[PDB]
Amino acid sequence: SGEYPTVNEIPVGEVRLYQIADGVWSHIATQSFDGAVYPSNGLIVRDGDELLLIDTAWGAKNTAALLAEIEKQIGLPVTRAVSTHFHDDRVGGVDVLRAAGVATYASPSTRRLAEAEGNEIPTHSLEGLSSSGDAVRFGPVELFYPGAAHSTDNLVVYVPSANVLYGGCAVHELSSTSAGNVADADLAEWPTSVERIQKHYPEAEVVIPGHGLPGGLDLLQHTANVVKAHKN
Ligand SMILES: C[C@@H](c1cccc2c(-c3ccc(CS(C)(=O)=O)c(F)c3)c(C(=O)O)[nH]c12)N1C(=O)CN(CCCN)C1=O
Ligand SMILES: [Zn+2]
Ligand SMILES: [Zn+2]
Repeated sequence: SGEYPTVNEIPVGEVRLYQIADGVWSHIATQSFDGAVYPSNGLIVRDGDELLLIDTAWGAKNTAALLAEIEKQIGLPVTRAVSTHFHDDRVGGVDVLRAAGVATYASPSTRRLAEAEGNEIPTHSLEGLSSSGDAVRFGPVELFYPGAAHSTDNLVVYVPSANVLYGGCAVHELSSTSAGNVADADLAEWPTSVERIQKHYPEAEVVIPGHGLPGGLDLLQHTANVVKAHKN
């Protein structure tokens, strides 16, 4: 009924949308992994009379549900999708998208890592993102590669019309107590990568983590803080 929806409020398989700003929504879904249930976020950005999708809903059935929810709540076609790193909460559902007419994109790094992991693989490569600090435009967003953090390939997304920073899994929510799933992380580089985000997007008004509640710019410093203590 208006609050950001939380892990225990979303059955696995259902998707909710949350209006962030004019023409910007997050999508929230839940999934099981190793016997525990987790929420995860993605983004939807209006692109004229079409939509740009950032990240899948963590699985094929969740991603089908996402498309249905978009049709119900927004009613514009999803034409392109970007996955912000190679893990299943970002690419699981790409095959659903591709069969629903969506053109799927990721960096070449993400595509290689996805392929090697046995995850679904976006069709199109995003060049121009291979060095930290790189940025490219993609419809109504800027894509930015901050350096290695939660993964070596993680991208962040900025919506300049709304000053919305989608951090993906490089950014954690304020309630977080550790750095989440660090299996593929670079804990030592992560603070430097977060500092690059802070320097590049100082006017961000909303910051959306890969998992959990949006907030403001404090999510960046909080992330640095939890990562440094996890490394230690
Ligand atoms: C799909 C993804 C994954 C699986 C399960 C959980 C997560 C998490 C995760 C965990 C805890 C918290 C709470 S907290 C910040 O307070 O700790 C959180 F907010 C996110 C995050 C996240 O942190 O992004 N991701 C998760 N995932 C990986 O990330 C690595 N991996 C193994 C495969 C190796 N290639 C895998 O399955
Ligand atoms: Zn991940
Ligand atoms: Zn994640």
